[PDB]
Amino acid sequence: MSYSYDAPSDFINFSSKKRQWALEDFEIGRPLGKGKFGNVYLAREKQSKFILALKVLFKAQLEKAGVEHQLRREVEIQSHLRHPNILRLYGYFHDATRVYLILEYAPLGTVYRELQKLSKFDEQRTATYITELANALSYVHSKRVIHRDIKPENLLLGSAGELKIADFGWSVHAPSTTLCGTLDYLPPEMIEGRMHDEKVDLWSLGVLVYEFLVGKPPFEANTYQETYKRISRVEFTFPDFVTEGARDLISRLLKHNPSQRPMLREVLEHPWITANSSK
Amino acid sequence: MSYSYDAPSDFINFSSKKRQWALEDFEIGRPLGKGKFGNVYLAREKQSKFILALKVLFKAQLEKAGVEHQLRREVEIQSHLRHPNILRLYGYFHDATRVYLILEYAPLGTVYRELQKLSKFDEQRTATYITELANALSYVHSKRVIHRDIKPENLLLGSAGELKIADFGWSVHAPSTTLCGTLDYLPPEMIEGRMHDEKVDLWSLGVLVYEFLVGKPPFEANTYQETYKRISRVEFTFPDFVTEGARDLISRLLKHNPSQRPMLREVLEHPWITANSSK
Ligand SMILES: Nc1ncnc2c1ncn2[C@@H]1O[C@H](COP(=O)(O)OP(=O)(O)NP(=O)(O)O)[C@@H](O)[C@H]1O
Ligand SMILES: Nc1ncnc2c1ncn2[C@@H]1O[C@H](COP(=O)(O)OP(=O)(O)NP(=O)(O)O)[C@@H](O)[C@H]1O
Ligand SMILES: OC[C@H]1O[C@H](O[C@H]2O[C@H](CO)[C@@H](O)[C@H](O)[C@H]2O)[C@H](O)[C@@H](O)[C@@H]1O
Ligand SMILES: OC[C@H]1O[C@H](O[C@H]2O[C@H](CO)[C@@H](O)[C@H](O)[C@H]2O)[C@H](O)[C@@H](O)[C@@H]1O
Repeated sequence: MSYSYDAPSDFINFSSKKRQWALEDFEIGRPLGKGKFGNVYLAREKQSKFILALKVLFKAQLEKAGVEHQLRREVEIQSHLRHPNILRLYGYFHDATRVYLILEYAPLGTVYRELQKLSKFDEQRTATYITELANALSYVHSKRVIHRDIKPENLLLGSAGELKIADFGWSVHAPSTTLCGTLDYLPPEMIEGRMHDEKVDLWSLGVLVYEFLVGKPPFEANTYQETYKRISRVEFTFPDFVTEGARDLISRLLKHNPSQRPMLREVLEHPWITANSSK
Repeated sequence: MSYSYDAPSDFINFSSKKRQWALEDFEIGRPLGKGKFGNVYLAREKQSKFILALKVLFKAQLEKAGVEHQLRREVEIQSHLRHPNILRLYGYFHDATRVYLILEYAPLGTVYRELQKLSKFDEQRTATYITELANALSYVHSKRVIHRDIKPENLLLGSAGELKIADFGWSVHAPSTTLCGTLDYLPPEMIEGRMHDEKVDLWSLGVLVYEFLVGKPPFEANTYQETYKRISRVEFTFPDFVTEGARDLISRLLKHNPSQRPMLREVLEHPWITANSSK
């Protein structure tokens, strides 16, 4: 009847090798870009002469904004993703005042910029991009990666013109009051959709196919209320130059019923995709 | 067999009383606040000596940002809502360079500011706020108003300390590239939830009850990924000072299954609400 066990009852405080990277390992070249917290430069590892991109963030600016924990999580997540169509994060290091991300270098810029210059893409460039993105999305889902919308701004281009999913916009919607609002008031049914199964990403893929081929998203409007209504009622139309095969794929991806959207493997098998994709 | 009907076949171009407001109708007092596009002043209508708030926007800044159509829609929607717990928009007028909104004046500031000063609210202030918000939400749903999250920042306080839902943050997420990202890639199942039925707003109401009584939202975390997980798995706990009646209401509003959340009329009937609400 004794309750003095041979087991712990003490209070527990739950709040508790090789050559490392160094800044002197890299030659520095021209700046490749700049965000709110990051400064990206062309760089080269000295021993191997290997070209990469070095992103420099300042610890003072990260802590003053309260986004250091978010940056840490992004570095931990991205550095474990290895896929030819996901921008590789080789590693990181830090000194007194700065954090350094050692990144794969994407020489041909973003798809957003390329879409601005060409206005719209032809069926072969589009179908090849979709094959690469479908492959990347399959890898992302198998790793259960929590991610945001894949838009042209989030897509870099490799040396051979292949897609590279980038982690841009990580600081936006990150808990710091945040300017864009957080998720604190959103119910599960509005946030679980992505990650749970493929159907949300398949819809977003359909929007991206349309934007690639047309140059603008299918549901754009002048107000947030009208865009809301067009999406929910699936009110969109095709220009004349969109072919029947493209229409078939986009219309099946943009089904209101998520169960009616074709799986990622069905997208890679679509006759319009296989006919026009070089991948 | 003739197909020349007595009916129109011509191409149609679908792209086509009393005393009005004037700036001289108002005496101007001290500024009440300032946003990105708006400048709010204490004002008084001259004939009646009636105190109100006059919000001044500049047409050049609206058009340069491409949010004029969104402002127009907000003015059209808000000016048709008449509820004691929704900030009244009496009307509007414009001159050469400025747009003017004639608004109900809320003397006691925002609930966000009041929550900062008190750290947390007692059960009587909280239960009364919830009664007012439930009533406002019922009116909003009956009018099928497309709205965003009701947060303390979106809530003003009237002269008697009653809640006033304000239309703050309208320019954010409005199609202009927008800094916070638009809805163009979101599927219906992620956007229909609010407006369709009450269940999304009931969840958000539960979060608000918790934040009122505790001072912080129940699912806050240092990363967006962890907040995601806590919401979807409904991982939150109560401090010691939250009473059983409050726990019962919050836990029923924060059900993962939307059909298990009590209706707005059930919230107004909850024994904890009726015992502590003065409304
Ligand atoms: N690996 C890369 N190769 C080529 N260009 C890059 C690379 N990484 C970034 N850039 C460019 O540099 C810009 C800024 O990158 P980045 O700093 O990562 O943006 P961000 O993460 O969205 N915001 P922030 O982290 O605050 O700087 C990008 O928009 C690209 O134009
Ligand atoms: N009717 C009002 N009575 C009292 N204070 C008000 C009123 N309207 C606005 N304010 C205050 O003025 C601030 C700015 O209001 P407002 O300009 O409407 O913000 P906003 O709509 O979210 N952004 P913007 O429209 O670009 O200015 C608010 O945050 C309040 O503190
Ligand atoms: O023909 C237009 C396409 O040109 C590029 O792709 C070609 O060049 C690459 C580099 O040699 C090859 O890997 C690829 O197989 C070629 O098709 C571009 O990347 C594509 O977007 C264009 O559709
Ligand atoms: O007792 C605390 C409450 O004080 C305010 O409400 C009181 O004052 C109002 C103005 O006379 C009355 O309308 C109201 O009935 C009173 O309860 C305040 O508005 C509440 O938030 C406080 O809980």
